[PDB]
Amino acid sequence: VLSEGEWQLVLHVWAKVEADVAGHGQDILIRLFKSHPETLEKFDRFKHLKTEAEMKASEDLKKHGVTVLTALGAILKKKGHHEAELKPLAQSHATKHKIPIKYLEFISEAIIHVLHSRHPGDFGADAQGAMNKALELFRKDIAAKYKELGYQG
Ligand code: HEM
Repeated sequence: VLSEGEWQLVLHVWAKVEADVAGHGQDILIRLFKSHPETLEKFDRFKHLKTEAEMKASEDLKKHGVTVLTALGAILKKKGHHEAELKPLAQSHATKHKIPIKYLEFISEAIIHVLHSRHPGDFGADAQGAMNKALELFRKDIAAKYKELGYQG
């Protein structure tokens, strides 16, 4: 469990992320797709994108980046009390989208990388540690739901 001090570090940088959700969403999805190409295959709507330039020019990709970050922000602001927000997500990602937990680990790495490049002053080692812990909590909770449903993997 994250301490009150750790949540403060997480939410402080997230407030900055909310200043430009669309730009952040783009950077994160593009990093995910370039670093782990297999993740792009899960998206019928993005499968046609072959270069970073094409990804950067896609308004649909930008719009969906807002979708991911808005859902994640709703979860982070619950400070661990995210049962109602996480349930629907785990259900859809395990049974409909078929996203293995490993991919959630990949997107967490992308999020951390982007926050570091855009918010150095508010994302030192202490904040990086807190953010990693918050993302691991998210993954641990999703993992349990996956196991219940028979998708642990
Ligand atoms: C922090 C991580 C994530 C969050 C908060 C998140 C959130 C969402 C949300 C809110 C939707 C909308 C409704 C729904 O279908 O449940 C969605 C759809 C989807 N997500 Fe994610 N997601 C995450 C990670 C991922 C990852 C890592 C992948 C794939 C590697 C993925 C693949 C999908 C797909 C395939 C859809 C549907 C796309 C479509 O409608 O065409 N998600 N996600």
